[PDB]
Amino acid sequence: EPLLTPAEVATMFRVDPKTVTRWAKAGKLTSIRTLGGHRRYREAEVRALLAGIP
Amino acid sequence: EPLLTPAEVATMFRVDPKTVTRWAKAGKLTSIRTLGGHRRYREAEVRALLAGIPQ
Amino acid sequence: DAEPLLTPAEVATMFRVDPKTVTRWAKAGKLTSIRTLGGHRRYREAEVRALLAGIP
Amino acid sequence: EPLLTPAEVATMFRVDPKTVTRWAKAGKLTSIRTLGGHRRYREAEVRALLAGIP
Amino acid sequence: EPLLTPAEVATMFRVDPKTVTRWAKAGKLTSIRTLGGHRRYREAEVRALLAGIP
Amino acid sequence: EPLLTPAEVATMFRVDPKTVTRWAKAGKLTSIRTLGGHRRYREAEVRALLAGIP
Amino acid sequence: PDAEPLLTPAEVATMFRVDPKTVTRWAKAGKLTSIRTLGGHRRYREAEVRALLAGIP
Amino acid sequence: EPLLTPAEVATMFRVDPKTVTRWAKAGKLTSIRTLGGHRRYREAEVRALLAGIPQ
Amino acid sequence: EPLLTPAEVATMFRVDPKTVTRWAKAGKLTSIRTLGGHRRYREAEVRALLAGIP
Amino acid sequence: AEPLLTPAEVATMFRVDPKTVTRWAKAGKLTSIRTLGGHRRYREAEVRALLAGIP
Amino acid sequence: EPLLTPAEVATMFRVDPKTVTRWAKAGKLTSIRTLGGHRRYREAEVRALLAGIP
DNA sequence: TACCCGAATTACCCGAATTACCCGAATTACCCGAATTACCCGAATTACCCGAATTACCCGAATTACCCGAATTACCCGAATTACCCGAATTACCCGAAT
DNA sequence: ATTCGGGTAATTCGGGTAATTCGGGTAATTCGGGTAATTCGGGTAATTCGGGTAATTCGGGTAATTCGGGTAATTCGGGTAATTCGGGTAATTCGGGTA
Repeated sequence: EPLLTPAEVATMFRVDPKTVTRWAKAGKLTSIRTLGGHRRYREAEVRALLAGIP
Repeated sequence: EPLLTPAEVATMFRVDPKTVTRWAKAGKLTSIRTLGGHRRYREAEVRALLAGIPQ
Repeated sequence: DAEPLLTPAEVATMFRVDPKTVTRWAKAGKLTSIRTLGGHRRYREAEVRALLAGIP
Repeated sequence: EPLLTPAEVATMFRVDPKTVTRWAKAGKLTSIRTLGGHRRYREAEVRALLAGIP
Repeated sequence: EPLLTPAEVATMFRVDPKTVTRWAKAGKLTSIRTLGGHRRYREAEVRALLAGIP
Repeated sequence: EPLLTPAEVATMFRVDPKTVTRWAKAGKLTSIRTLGGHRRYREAEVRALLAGIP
Repeated sequence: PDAEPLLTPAEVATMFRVDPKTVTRWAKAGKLTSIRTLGGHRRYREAEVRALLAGIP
Repeated sequence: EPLLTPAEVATMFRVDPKTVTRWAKAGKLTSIRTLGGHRRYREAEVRALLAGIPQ
Repeated sequence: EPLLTPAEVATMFRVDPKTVTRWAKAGKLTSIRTLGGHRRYREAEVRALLAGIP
Repeated sequence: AEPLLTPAEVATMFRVDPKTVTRWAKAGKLTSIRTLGGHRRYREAEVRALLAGIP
Repeated sequence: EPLLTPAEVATMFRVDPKTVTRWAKAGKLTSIRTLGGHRRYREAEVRALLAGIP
């Protein structure tokens, strides 16, 4: 799978990482976790979101 | 693509954000919703409009 | 990279002139205009403040 | 056993190989040194941590 | 003594057979010669080196 | 005169019974044929060549 | 003396690194000379044997 | 009548004398006991059986 | 009385001249002494034993 | 007229070489009777006796 | 004198008549021929000889 | 220039939801020289695909080997007896004629 | 029938070495029976031999990945402010005309 860092995600949405987080822990964004406990998101679904395909 | 928040698109027209909405609500300005509903506009599309190129 | 604009009434007030007389100055092109998506104009601030000092 | 290079382990998590290494040095991952020094990882173990199965 | 082909050793270390042969020339590993020149390596020691025993 | 069947001889070199039959037919190994034709090789001959003593 | 030195299948077998049963078939194939003991066992001319190991039909 | 000792037969057939004795006892061979009891054998007979001539 | 020498009796049974003597002293054979010491043996008696009739 | 035996005859009785029977007589184990020529002759009774072992 | 025929001389000496006739002819035995030629030998000369007194 | 009139577009008030920016702790991204590993490339040594042939191997049955203490038999030996060895002289045995 | 008489071949003198033999003693052999390995019949499964093509590994080189370690940038966390959402009513602007 191809992952995005929160920084990258936040950018495509013109939003703040702390939001993508609240977005993810609010269950709107499937998240993976780094062994260090940092999040990572599935590009495919991020894109699918921007293009507005629920 | 580089986006602008309504607060920004508004300041580029000396116009209230709430009007920037109407524009997008009538399809005069492509919009991109964040997961929360808040809109967000394509910097490209705005610059081209300040120049006056119908889209 | 952003042009500061003025609302017509904002420009009018700056000349003790009426808004509908700014439109004239616009449709006669002594003043640069930028249209909103609705149709209403807005004017380049650096431009008017220049006319005040009298600098064509 | 099938193995992974620190290049690959990092690519899967979207992380720097200089960090996958810090992971092993902290014990969060099984390392297997080559005769030269380079590390190497167990594919199973890694793909287990993506799904988050500690 | 049981033996492995350089390819085999490579697969085990997730490393190029070329590299296994570099290891050989550098004494990091015992080689054994076929009457055609091909190196064969003692399973005993490679298996121990994975483990981490010089 | 103790000997080794090609099977055995090749299991010591990590090689195919074909390649042994090459070495003999090429002249790097003393061969001894049976009434049937199957080759068979001087026992020591081999182990010697295992250390590097032609 | 007037006596052919003989070998037992086991012994011949050892020399060729081969199973008795195989030598015992080299016999019934006329590739070798068989001498039957009064009981049935084959014995082989040590002379004939040693020869073939050098490649001399 | 040129005779052979049991060992002599044995040495000819590549066999242990106990077997040559076992033969004369199984009747497959003419035995000639000495005054003491030890078996002796007729050379001709032995020579034949080597060739392959039953008798 | 046709007579046999010990060397004669011996070659007949495939035995040693000495043994034939031991046979004589054991009374298994009628010996007849020369005027010197040597013994002779009655052929009738000897031929009869090789057959199998005491 | 004693019944007489020639050396060849005595010899043949003992399975011996005549040349030896002479040594018997030349030594005294036997009675010799010389012919005019020189040859010896032997007393049959005497010989016939020594066969049974009668000194 | 008392006389013996050549046979009677022969038989006594265990010898063939011709020998007697040769003993006589030689001059070792006194003979006296009949009218017809056949010889006769002195019985008392003969016996003196079997004993052996020249 | 104003100020005149429909039609339109734009600027506020709001309550509820969303998202920005604040502290510090913790994880992570590239920094660098130095070493290790991946590929790029021809002559050569290996690894399997193939059918005919040889060898290895599985089976109950019979034959062959080697266990033992007792008995008989083969040599090691020194001294006497006996076998053949040489020429020359003695004996037997082969033919007619007579006794 | 024997002898005379007369010419061989076989025997027996004479004397001297090899060869047997006698007499007694010790290691090798055969004797009388029992138990485990080897061969004995034929048949199936596995190895090898003859030759042919592709993948590997032998020879040496430059670029990339990784290593050891050390600051900045980011991302963990919560916790108010400020934007934005969605709906509603007046203010401004748009398009022209006359004093």
